[PDB]
Amino acid sequence: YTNEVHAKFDDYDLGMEYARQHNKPVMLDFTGYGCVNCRKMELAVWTDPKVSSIINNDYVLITLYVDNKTPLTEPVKIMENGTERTLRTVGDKWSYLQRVKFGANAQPFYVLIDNEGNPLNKSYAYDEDISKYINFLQTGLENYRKEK
Amino acid sequence: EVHAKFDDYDLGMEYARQHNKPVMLDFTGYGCVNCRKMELAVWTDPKVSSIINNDYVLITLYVDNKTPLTEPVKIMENGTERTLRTVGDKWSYLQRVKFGANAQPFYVLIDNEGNPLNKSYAYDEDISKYINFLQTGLENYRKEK
Repeated sequence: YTNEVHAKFDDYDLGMEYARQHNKPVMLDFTGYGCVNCRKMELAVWTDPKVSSIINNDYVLITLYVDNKTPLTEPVKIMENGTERTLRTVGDKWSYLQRVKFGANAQPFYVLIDNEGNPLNKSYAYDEDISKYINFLQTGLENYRKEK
Repeated sequence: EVHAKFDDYDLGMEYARQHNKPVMLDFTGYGCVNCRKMELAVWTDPKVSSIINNDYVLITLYVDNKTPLTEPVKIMENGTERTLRTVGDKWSYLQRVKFGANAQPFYVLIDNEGNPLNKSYAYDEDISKYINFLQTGLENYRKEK
């Protein structure tokens, strides 16, 4: 018996498909290998037994590392206000999509979504308040359940 | 002639949403002879290539792509455990569970929410039928609108 959050997927498409088959909501965790505040969140909040259970049991966690160096199969040239940028790594890919889809470039950044990508709560960033985080998770969960 | 826009599903889908276009998924392979035959017999047609290049966002999903995933993924399927390790294993698997198909070439036309805009299309070298497939998908897209 050792209650700690287990990161399910790093891959968005496969995580979304698993969640869909298992009728679970998804938590997107935009994070970084060297992200100080992500790690502070992990140690101060994720280690709480109630938070850990909810994330492990009720959500499909997808950890999106914005500093992941894994090469993209081929590079992708994008236009972002207002010049060319070449996306080369998985990390570049996720930094870019966080900005264009959620209007944020910060980590930690948590987004609760349903199986069609609709947000289930407002986003949560860095805040070590355990009960506020629990409210954030339970609210998303109930908004998900109210879809069915 | 037909210029392949994206290999990456998520970035291709976001570009298509930003540009208000439907998406064509092309399940294919580097070593896929029937994919090459289909490209040579049908994509070389001026009207086909014009529709693909101007009206769709093409996403080429190579099922034999060896690029490693960030970390392997264990999957349960029908109903046995398998470990996916490369981008190609990912797209092979997703082709099966999402579209009920395991062969290439396989084409799916989808809207920006991922809803299919037509029956999918497999290997058939009929230019007219392929034009009809594309135009129908395009007509269906423009109707949600």
